[PDB]
Parts: sequence; C-alpha cells; structure tokens
Amino acid sequence: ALSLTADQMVSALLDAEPPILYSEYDPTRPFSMMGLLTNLADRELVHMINWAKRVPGFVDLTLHDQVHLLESAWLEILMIGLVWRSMEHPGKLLFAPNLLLDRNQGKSVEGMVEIFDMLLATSSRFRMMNLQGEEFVCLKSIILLNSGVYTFTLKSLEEKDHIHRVLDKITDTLIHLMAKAGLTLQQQHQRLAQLLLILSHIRHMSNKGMEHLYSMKCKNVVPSYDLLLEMLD
Amino acid sequence: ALSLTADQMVSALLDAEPPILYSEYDPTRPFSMMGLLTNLADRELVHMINWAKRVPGFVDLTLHDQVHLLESAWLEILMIGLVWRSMEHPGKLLFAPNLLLDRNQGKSVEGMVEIFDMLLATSSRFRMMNLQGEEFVCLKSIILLNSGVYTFTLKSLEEKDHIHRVLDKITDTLIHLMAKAGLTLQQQHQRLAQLLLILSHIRHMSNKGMEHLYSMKCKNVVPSYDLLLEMLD
Ligand SMILES: Cc1cc2c(cc1O)CCN(CC(C)C)[C@@H]2c1ccc(/C=C/C(=O)O)cc1
Ligand SMILES: Cc1cc2c(cc1O)CCN(CC(C)C)[C@@H]2c1ccc(/C=C/C(=O)O)cc1
Repeated sequence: ALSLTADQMVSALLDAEPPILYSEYDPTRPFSMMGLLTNLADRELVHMINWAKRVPGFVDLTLHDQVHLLESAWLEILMIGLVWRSMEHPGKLLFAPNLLLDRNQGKSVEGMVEIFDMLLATSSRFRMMNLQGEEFVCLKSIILLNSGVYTFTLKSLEEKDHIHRVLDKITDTLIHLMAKAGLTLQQQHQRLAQLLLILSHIRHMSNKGMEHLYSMKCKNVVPSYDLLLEMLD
Repeated sequence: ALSLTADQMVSALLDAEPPILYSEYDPTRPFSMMGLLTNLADRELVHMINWAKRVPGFVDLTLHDQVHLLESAWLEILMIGLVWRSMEHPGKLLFAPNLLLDRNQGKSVEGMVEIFDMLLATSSRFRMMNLQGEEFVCLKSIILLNSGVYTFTLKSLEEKDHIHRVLDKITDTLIHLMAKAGLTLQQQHQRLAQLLLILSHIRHMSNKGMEHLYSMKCKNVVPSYDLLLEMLD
C-alpha cells in the first residue's frame, strides 16, 4: 500500500467501488419509509465490508482495529455515498434509483426532515465544487481511516502510525489528481482544504443520525461490534 | 480581510487571542466539578464573542449569520482551546491554571470520563504533531467559519461565498507558515491535511458534549440563540 503510485491508488479505489443497490418494495403496490431505509442500509453494509477490505492498507491492520474503524465510520460512509449519488438531483435524495425522496417525504418521521436538509445542503456543496468521482473515492477512504483513529500498546502505536502513513498517501493522491486537472499550486491547496472541511460536516450529520437511531431503543437497529466482527472475521 | 497578506492574517489572529481564565473556587476550602466547569465555560464565552468579532471577515457578515456560526461552533472552540492549553501536560486537562484534572477526576460524573478520554487523546495528537501557536490560531478561526456554513436568499449566497473566500485565505496562511518553517511542498500538503482531519474529531467531541449538556434538561445550560444575539448585537 505505501509503495503504490498515485495512479495505482486511484485505480485500486475505483475498482473497489461497491454497487448501487435498490429498495425492496413491490412497485406494483401502493406507496414504511424507515423500514425501507433500514433494510437498504443493512444490505449496503455488507458491501461496505467488502469495499473496506479492498482499500489499500486496511487489511494490514488488526481485525479489532478494522472493526473499531468501521464501527466509527459506517454511517458517515453511507451518507457520503448518498450525497454523491444525489449530486445531479437538486432537491432530492437518491437513496436508491427506485427511491428518490424529497424533503417533504422526510417530514413523515419525527426528526428526519432536519437530517434530510443537511444531506441536501451537502449534495448542493458537492455540485458547487464540481466534485469528481476520483476525488469522491479518495474522500470516502479518508473517512474510513480517519474517523476512528483518535479513539483506539506497542501494536496500537504501530497501527496508528501506519494509518497516518496511508492517509498521507491519499493526500498525495488528491493533490496529484488536482495537478492533473490543471489547477495551480494555490488552487490545489485551497481545494484540498475545501474537501477535507466538508468531512467535518459529514461527521456532524452522522452524529445527528446516530442519535436518531439510538433513540429507537431497538436490538435490530445499529450494527453491533459483534455483527461487524462476524462479517469482517 | 480578503486583502490581508499571510503575515498580516497571522498577526491579526495572534492579537485577537482571548485570555486564559481561572476557576472560581476558594482555594483555602476543601475540594461541584460540573458547577466549576460550567461557570468557567460561561465566562469564556464572553471573551469568545470579543475574539470572534476580531477574526478578519467575521464582522463583515450579517448579525444573524454571526449568531448562527457561534451557535454551531462554541463548544468546538472551547474544546480546541482546552486541548491546546493541555498539550504540555500529558494525562491531564488544564481547564484553568488552578484546575488541572485527570481522567480519574472525570469519573465523578456519569458519562464524563469518555469525553475526558477523547480530549486527552486529541492533546496527545497535537503533541505528536508538534502543533505551533500560529497553526492553532488558524485552526480555531477555521472552526468558527466552517462549522455552521453548511446549515444556514441572495444575501445568504453572498455570505457563504465570502466565508469560503476567507477560509481560502486562512488555508493560504497555513501553507505560508509551513513553507516558512522549511517544510517541503509534499510535507506542506500532508500536514495541512493532518491538521484539518483533526477538526473532524473536534466536531465529534462537541457533538458528544452537546448530548451531555442537553441531557441535563436545564434553562441555565447551553447558551440560547437569544443570549448569543444579545451579546453579539
Ligand atoms: C440506505 C441509506 C439510508 C440512510 C442513509 C444513507 C443510506 O445510503 C443516511 C441517512 N440515514 C437516516 C439517519 C436518520 C440515520 C439513512 C438510514 C436509515 C436507517 C439506518 C438504520 C440502520 C440499522 O438500523 O442498522 C441507517 C441509515
Ligand atoms: C471551561 C471548559 C469547560 C469544558 C470544556 C472546555 C472548557 O474550556 C470542554 C468540555 N466540556 C464538558 C462537556 C461534557 C460539554 C466542559 C464544559 C462543561 C460545561 C459547559 C456548560 C455550559 C453551559 O451550561 O452554558 C460547557 C463546557
């Protein structure tokens, strides 16, 4: 992983991309929104595990540290994927190609419209920046490696060092993408910062979302350490 | 603000720095922790308002947008200040020079030790990076301008554009600081990214902290829109 070139980092990430899934509802029947969203998210998580194992550097970590990173990052990763898919659909969130919802549809569940609105504003920001696919895959990998790295022994010190080295490679890769597209050195640093600052907002959204999910007080909601460990092991 | 040089941006920020306050308890009497922490934080907020009015670009915004940004960012700003003050005190949090607490002292309040631990790990990270004073003031200004900019009319479009232009100036300023200290171009971009990614974790902490404060269910806890508007107006 640490010997990959920038172009090789980009190809590895593009090749690891998970598929876009569909909502499971009978389209011949009349139009539970949270049920549909939960079932979709549960299926996405399985693909998320397979993706994570393909991000360079990730399978070099201990299984316990892989679980901790996914546990910290899984809702941020679902959210950045949602916002990316929704970028060319102003005013709507493309949960799936058969489940395109507006903010009015969000008002059906108490507390959801506020989350819908933050996600729509994020998609708006990505549109304004003209975010590219190759930049998006870099940012999603940065979420995976960064979100849990501050919340974890000699082995732990070695693991954190490695994670920071991999993050440095992804930064190099972003900058290389921006240099390729012709931006100046000033423009490169400015855009790097613009991109990474949106990650702060994605964290914020994930925390507001997790508050919603925990408030459900339900064993079939939020993947456990043990479920994540079973799927990763 | 947008015509400031990098050196002028740095001096303006260093000159705007608020003072380090002391805890109000009688030091001759025997050793409520949350009472002491709340009273300190309430006094810090008043200085925070005066600081914010001195960050270049901030008073160019509407009063309502100034309130919204402070409302989003005030706990992150208290937290980054705490972690900076604690950097040369391994294992301790320097809430004030007369109130230096360890994680064991945090266990006295339900849910607090988890927050204490995240703040201590952040201070540890800043130590590992050897964060400098001039970098710290840049990052605190970036929190102020970025935390609320995704959650806000023609005026609103003009305000968001301005905020992003000011953020771009602070990015330039960070990079200039790093070039001055002798780092290579690679090292500059890498360190910029390292710094901005810690801001994601600071957001995370602020959200966990706000959950604690809201759970108190108390009108004397968390500054209202109206109190912030009164102090800013
Ligand atoms: C399919 C999908 C659902 C959601 C998001 C992105 C997605 O790609 C982000 C917004 N979020 C809504 C937000 C309020 C969390 C939903 C959602 C809904 C339910 C669950 C539940 C999972 C579980 O119980 O295991 C997770 C995400
Ligand atoms: C003085 C100070 C207190 C705290 C932090 C940083 C500080 O500089 C961050 C950790 N946080 C503790 C965290 C659990 C919020 C405390 C704290 C405690 C109480 C309040 C209450 C304010 C109010 O009621 O208006 C705010 C911050």
